[PDB]
Order: sequence, then C-alpha cells, then structure tokens
Amino acid sequence: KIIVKHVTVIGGGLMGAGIAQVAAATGHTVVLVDQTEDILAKSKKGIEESLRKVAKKKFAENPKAGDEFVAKTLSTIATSTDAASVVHSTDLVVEAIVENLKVKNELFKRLDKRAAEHTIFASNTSSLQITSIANATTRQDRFAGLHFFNPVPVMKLVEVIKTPMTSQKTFESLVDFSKALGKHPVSCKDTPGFIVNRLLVPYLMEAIRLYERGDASKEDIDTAMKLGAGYPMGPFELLDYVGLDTTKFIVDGWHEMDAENPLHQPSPSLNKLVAENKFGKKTGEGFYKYK
Amino acid sequence: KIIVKHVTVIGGGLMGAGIAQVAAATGHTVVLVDQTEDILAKSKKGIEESLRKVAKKKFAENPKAGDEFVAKTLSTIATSTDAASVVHSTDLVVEAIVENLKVKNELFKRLDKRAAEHTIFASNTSSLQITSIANATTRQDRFAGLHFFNPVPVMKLVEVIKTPMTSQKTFESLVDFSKALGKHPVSCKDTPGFIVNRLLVPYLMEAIRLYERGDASKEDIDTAMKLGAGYPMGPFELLDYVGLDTTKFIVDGWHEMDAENPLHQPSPSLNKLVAENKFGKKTGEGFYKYKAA
Ligand SMILES: NC(=O)c1ccc[n+]([C@@H]2O[C@H](COP(=O)([O-])OP(=O)(O)OC[C@H]3O[C@@H](n4cnc5c(N)ncnc54)[C@H](O)[C@@H]3O)[C@@H](O)[C@H]2O)c1
Ligand SMILES: NC(=O)c1ccc[n+]([C@@H]2O[C@H](COP(=O)([O-])OP(=O)(O)OC[C@H]3O[C@@H](n4cnc5c(N)ncnc54)[C@H](O)[C@@H]3O)[C@@H](O)[C@H]2O)c1
Repeated sequence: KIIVKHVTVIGGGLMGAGIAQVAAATGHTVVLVDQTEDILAKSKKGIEESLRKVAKKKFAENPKAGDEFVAKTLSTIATSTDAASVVHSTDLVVEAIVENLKVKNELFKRLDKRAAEHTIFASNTSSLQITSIANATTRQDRFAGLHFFNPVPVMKLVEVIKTPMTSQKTFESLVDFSKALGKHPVSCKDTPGFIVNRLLVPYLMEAIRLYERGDASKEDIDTAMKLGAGYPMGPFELLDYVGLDTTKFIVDGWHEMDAENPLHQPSPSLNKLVAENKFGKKTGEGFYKYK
Repeated sequence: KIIVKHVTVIGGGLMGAGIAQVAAATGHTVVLVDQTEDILAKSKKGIEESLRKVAKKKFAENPKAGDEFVAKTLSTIATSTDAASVVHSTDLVVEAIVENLKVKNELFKRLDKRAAEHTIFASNTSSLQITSIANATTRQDRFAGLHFFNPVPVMKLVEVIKTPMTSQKTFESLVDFSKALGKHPVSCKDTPGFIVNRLLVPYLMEAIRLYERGDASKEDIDTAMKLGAGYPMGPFELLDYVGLDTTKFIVDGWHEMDAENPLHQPSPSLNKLVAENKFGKKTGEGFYKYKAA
C-alpha cells in the first residue's frame, strides 16, 4: 500500500493552511506551496499562532513541552513558491487554490509531468467536478477529491470523492490518510455538492426564499431551526458564517448547470447583499450586522 | 387582555397528552378530552409516568417533594369524553386529534356553539391549512394554529400560526400563553409546513434521493450531516425517529397540491418501507432496524 507520508499542500489560505497544520501535527512531512514569499510567511505565521493558542491550554502545567510541541510541528512544514520542484517525490498533492477551473487544470496538467509515479492528486474543491480536473492529467486513476471543513484543524469530517476512474488503491490510501489526520472520512461519488453542501446549501436557499416570500422573519426562522431542529446555528446566522458570496457562487454554478431546477433559482436578496459587498461575518455584515 | 387560565386539550395522543402535561405543570387548569374513558385513563396514566420520571431526576434529593410536584400537576388535569360539555367556560381549545380535515371541521363546527364568546380555538395540525379548519366556524378571528413539537414537555419551540382572519388580540394571547408554558413562540403565516417542516422535510427527502441515487450510503450521509453540519441526528436516523409514515403523509399532501414540483416527488424507497409497515423506531424498523424493546 501507498502510505502517504510526504504531503504537498498547494494554497496557504483558510483551508490549505489548516490542511498543512493538521498533517504536520499528525506526523506527516509537509511542503506548503503558494504564489509569494509574503503569502507563505503570513500563512505559516497563522499556523504557528493557532498551534500556540492550543498549546497554551493543554500544556499549562508544563510550558516547556508546549513550546517544543509547537516548534516541532512547525519545523515539519516547509514552504515554496514553485510546486513543480517539490512534487518529484511527494506521496500526495492536496490542492486548495482559487476556485477557478481553468487555473486548477493548468496547475495539475503541469504537475502531472513532475510528480512521481505513485503520487496521488487530490482537490479540496467544493463547487467543481473532480473529473473536470482529473482529465487535465493522465493520472486519473490516482486523482480524487479530498474535501475538508473549516476550521480544518477542528472539524473531524472529510469527504473522499471518488470519480469513475479513481482506483480502489487510491481511495483506500486517502481513507487511511484521513484517519491518520485524526479525521472521520465518508465516501461519495463525484456529484455536485458531494454530501454536506448538496444537502445543506439548497436548504439554506429555501430558508431565504421563505423570508423573501414574507412568510416569517429571519429571526424566527433562525430560532425555529435551532430550537425546533436542534441546529447549532439558524440558517441566516450560518449563511453569514460561511460567507454569502461563497454560497452565491456555489448556487450560481448549479444554476448554470441546470437552470431548470427550482432549488438553484437565484435569490434577489442574496444577490443584492453580495452586490453591495456584504459577505457576512468576514465583511462585518451579511443578513445581520456584526461587531 | 384575557389571560388563558383554563385550557381544553382535545386528543390524548402523543402530542395532546404532552400539551396537557406542560399546561398543567405551568399552573393552567386543564381538561383532557378523548373518545373513551379508557383512552383517557391510558393517556393520563402516561402523563403520570412521565411526570414521575422527571420527578425522580429533579427531586432526587427529596422524593417527598417530587411526589407533591407530581400530585399537584396531575390534580389540575380533569378528563371528559365530550369537549362540548366543558368549553362553555374554557379560555382556549387546543386540538390534537387524527390528521383529517373533515373530522376536525366537524369537531370545531360543533364546539363553536358551546365555547364562551372569548374562547380561542387552536389546531396543532401539521399538514392542514389552518384556514380550512377555521371556516368550519364563525369564530375565525379567534382561530389560529398553535404547532408544537414532540416530545412536547421538552421541545421549547411553538409555532403560532396566524390566518388572514386571526385577530391581533388572539395572536398576542397565544404568544403570551406560549411564554406562560415556558416555550418560545415564533410567528409564521398559514402556509404548508409553516417554518420547521417546510425547511426540514424537503431536506430529509433530498437525503433519501441522494441515497436511492446511490451517490452515498445512509451511514455516511448521517455521519456527514452530524459531523459536517453539527446536526443532532443524521437524516435517516431522524426520518426513523419522526416516522416514515408521518413523513410520507406530509409529502404526499404537498405532492398532491403541486404535482409538478420536483421537491415533492415520491420516494420509491420511502414508499416501499411504509408499504411493508416499517415506520421506524415506532415499529422497530425504518431505514435501520432497532431493538424491539
Ligand atoms: N472558502 C470556503 O469557505 C471553503 C470551504 C471549504 C473548501 N473550500 C475550497 O478550498 C480552496 C481554497 O479555499 P480557501 O477558502 O482556502 O481560499 P483562500 O482564498 O483563503 O486561499 C487560497 C490561497 O491560494 C493561493 N493561490 C491562488 N492561486 C494559486 C496558484 N495558481 N498556485 C498556488 N497558490 C494559489 C492564494 O494566493 C491564496 O493564499 C478551493 O478549492 C475551495 O473550493 C473553500
Ligand atoms: N406526530 C408528530 O410528531 C406531530 C408533531 C406535531 C403536530 N402533530 C399533529 O398532532 C395531532 C395528533 O398527532 P398525535 O401524534 O398526537 O396523534 P395520536 O395518534 O397519538 O393521538 C390522536 C388522539 O386523537 C383522538 N381522536 C381522534 N378522533 C377524535 C375525535 N373526533 N374527538 C376526540 N378525540 C379524537 C384519538 O383517540 C387519539 O388518542 C395531528 O393534528 C398531527 O398532525 C403531530
């Protein structure tokens, strides 16, 4: 079996940085790749700060160990601005760059030529057909989806997306890697939305349409789902938390792919908020105003 | 204002008994109504067993206290087989009987003649237009929906449904009553599913379709929604928990009113289980099998 040990994470953003951190924390050798030295420096800095925040807690009764732990985990993460030079002998490449199909495909088409034979390619894409990226290579049997959830270092779920061409060997390798990260992997075919978003987003859009219809206030709907369905956050609180722009992008995609399905119909309210740059918590305002 | 003190609860089933229990526990005088003295005896007995179970846990440091609590609550719950015999002096009627329009309308059409003038009529129905029931009476301004959730004694939410004719006075009165019960009322128009079921049920159906479509197993979908979305129960565990027959019933209704809507298309797997009398935890088998206690 191909036991993933050396991992190459391309993209030091919210997800990429978290992926790199959990891999390193769990004993894997990591090379985090991004476009500039500045982006990388900031990315690794946030990883350190996150690790320290946790250490200061579990190592109160021994500050020494705490710092050794952080230094150790942080020392097993390398950085680079040239992915091509790092994939020569990497066991796994996990991509988490800008959500743009053209950019992603060029990336892998290029990497496919440098990566070792056994190297597995995986995308953390939320709204893109894994197959639409696996065909940019001649490594389809070792290409798959590995979808994580933010905050990566906390969220225990990982969706292992297998395409019709993905081998069983590649699948089990990713399932074992997921468990090695201390995650609980589930399986799903290469369908839009996979499992979570496919069943969550459309529900959130329905929550918005109920409001636009004037049937109930945003506040009551949120209260209804929390007390009534036991959800951690009401649909609008969650919409703001995950980003209104992010949500809109996913739904618009499914809409352009099947403009007939009533579940993907655009929301006037959602568009207006995205228009006037109100993306939710990350912008200080979405359906609700924050801090 | 007219504060609800006397409540007539019609239906001693799962929902009704719970409603009576919470109302009586919070200081309201209650009359539980059902078809036979036996059914009523069984319901009130179930209310006692529930109160004593809550007592042993709350008054563990003083069983005597817990016995007084139970006895006091149980004492303010009278039982009658004909509601018309007590509504002339009740403040609110909360109906929770079989889910059938004709039966409900016949019930309220007749109670309308006994209930005092100030009496408010409320239906706990899940799949019927409140308005449809209200027009069986000439008291539409004092008619509304008061939708609870099982187990009533635990679930804090209560949906107060206002029809175009419900008066502001009736609405406020029901909201206050909701708070007096220790619940949290939310407002919604008389639309199919109200809030919770309108957003919950269609989602449960998509879960089933995702599975029947063979994109993922039931087990992984449940795991995915529990860990990825933070839900207490995965879609298939919740389906089995609320009732596959209860669910199929609600969806068929919506499907019937708007047959072209894809969101209400029937589930082959759901129908098959329902047809085989596999209703979920109620029968020991739904999408999953359970220990027939
Ligand atoms: N945004 C979310 O809420 C979310 C949640 C789950 C999964 N995702 C998935 O994660 C990936 C990135 O999302 P994010 O939130 O981490 O993004 P982000 O914008 O925070 O970070 C992406 C990083 O990629 C870098 N980047 C862009 N193009 C690159 C290229 N050609 N090569 C190398 N680095 C490049 C950027 O400079 C940036 O630092 C996407 O594939 C997306 O579908 C996003
Ligand atoms: N099942 C749920 O989870 C749920 C949740 C919310 C609301 N509801 C609603 O609650 C109501 C009852 O549901 P339930 O689960 O409590 O039912 P149930 O089957 O447990 O009990 C219904 C009770 O109504 C009585 N009944 C029938 N016809 C009657 C009549 N003409 N007069 C007086 N009593 C009569 C029966 O004898 C029975 O004891 C329905 O309107 C339903 O849509 C159900």
